Amino acid sequence: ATFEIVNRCSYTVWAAASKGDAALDAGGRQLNSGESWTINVEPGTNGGKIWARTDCYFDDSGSGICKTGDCGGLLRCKRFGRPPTTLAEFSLNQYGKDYIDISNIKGFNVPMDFSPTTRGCRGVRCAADIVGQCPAKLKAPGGGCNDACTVFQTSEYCCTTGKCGPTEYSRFFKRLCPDAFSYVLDKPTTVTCPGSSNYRVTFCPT
Repeated sequence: ATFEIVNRCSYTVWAAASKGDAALDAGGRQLNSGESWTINVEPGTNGGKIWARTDCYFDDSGSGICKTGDCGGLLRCKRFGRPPTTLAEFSLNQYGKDYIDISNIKGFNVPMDFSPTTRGCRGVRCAADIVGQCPAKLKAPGGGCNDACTVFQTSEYCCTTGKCGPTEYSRFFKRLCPDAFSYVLDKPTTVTCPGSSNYRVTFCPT
């Protein structure tokens, strides 16, 4: 499947794509304002994520630091990024279907649209100003709005026992972005697309 990743933000982002134990494609790249990066993702990929990282510094070996979404100090991510990170999540070719969603379970850093570029399903978006509205205790100094699990490390926020409910903090994410997952057991906002669809992830879509 092909994913086009577009930075419509006014600032540079460093896109990342990983399935947790491996890069997808090159695994990350700098995207200046307006730049588009097309990647290929192996059919059958399960548990892929795309995200943006902000305020990164990398040397010539691709080693450095980002203020949001840092994946162990690498330009080319192999692992998932440190919250807060708005996440585009997908599982491809799962019994003939693709499943996509946007999640705020690991917080929010950059607004995002995640849309098929082929026919037969609709996209999802979280484009509200979550950072500006972020509750004080969730605000990350680096930029971004952390989820409550990351900040407080309770069973309730992290849904560790597999039983948990919505919280004041999850409801904030949900009020601003109803189409994104706000906590682990949120009612699914997963969209089902045809197997082998193609997609575009747009940072700062509006």
